Amino acid sequence: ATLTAKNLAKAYKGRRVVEDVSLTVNSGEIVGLLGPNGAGKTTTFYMVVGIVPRDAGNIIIDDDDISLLPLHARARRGIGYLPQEASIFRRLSVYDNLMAVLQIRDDLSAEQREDRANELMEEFHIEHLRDSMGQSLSGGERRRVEIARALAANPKFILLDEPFAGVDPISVIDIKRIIEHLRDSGLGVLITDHNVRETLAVCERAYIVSQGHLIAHGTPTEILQDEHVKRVYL
Ligand SMILES: Nc1ncnc2c1ncn2[C@@H]1O[C@H](COP(=O)(O)OP(=O)(O)O)[C@@H](O)[C@H]1O
Ligand SMILES: [Mg+2]
Repeated sequence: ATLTAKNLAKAYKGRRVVEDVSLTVNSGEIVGLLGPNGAGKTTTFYMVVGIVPRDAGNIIIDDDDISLLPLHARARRGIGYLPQEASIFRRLSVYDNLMAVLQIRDDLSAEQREDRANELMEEFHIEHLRDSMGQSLSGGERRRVEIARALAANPKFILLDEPFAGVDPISVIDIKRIIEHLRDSGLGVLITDHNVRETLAVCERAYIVSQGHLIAHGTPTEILQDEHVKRVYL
């Protein structure tokens, strides 16, 4: 499957924070959208997911333009999303967090939803935290639960908005491996970060954004040697 954004634009009070942004992510690859804080990464994700109105542009899955589809319909079509900010239910256990999201799985019986929660806990290395309250978890643990929550909806594409934010250096290793596993499983992964080198290493290719504009695309080695990229990190 293919998810494409074309000519996305968004302004706040006239300030153009995303301008003429186009990108593609296909099943089975990890694609980066990388650039400094404020570059427009989250805003771009918002327009793809359906969280904020776009000022311009199109969202396309395969042959179908889904620009007019509400958030819930785009999700059904395969768009999954991990917010940058905390999204876990802090008062609820890991298990209850997962079961809450799994209630949207009308294709599964109640027992099958329970089965899926157990599978997800094992896959994300959080099954030992089944009954732990979200509030009690470390940043890294919470992030694993949040990614599991995103996956519970069975998406084709997963937009990870800074999955390493608030995660200790140690926990980052496992999350990277989980993300690599997602790609291996056939998910299309679009991942944001301000730490270019760290996240680039796990990308097959990446777009670099600066002040609302795409300035470069390529493999990690191409990006690290691109003068247009160097030019904004002087
Ligand atoms: N609701 C809003 N009103 C005004 N400005 C906003 C709003 N949301 C985001 N912005 C601005 O848009 C710019 C891009 O934000 P964002 O897309 O979150 O950047 P990034 O995720 O790349 O750090 C930021 O400078 C931010 O101040
Ligand atoms: Mg952001």
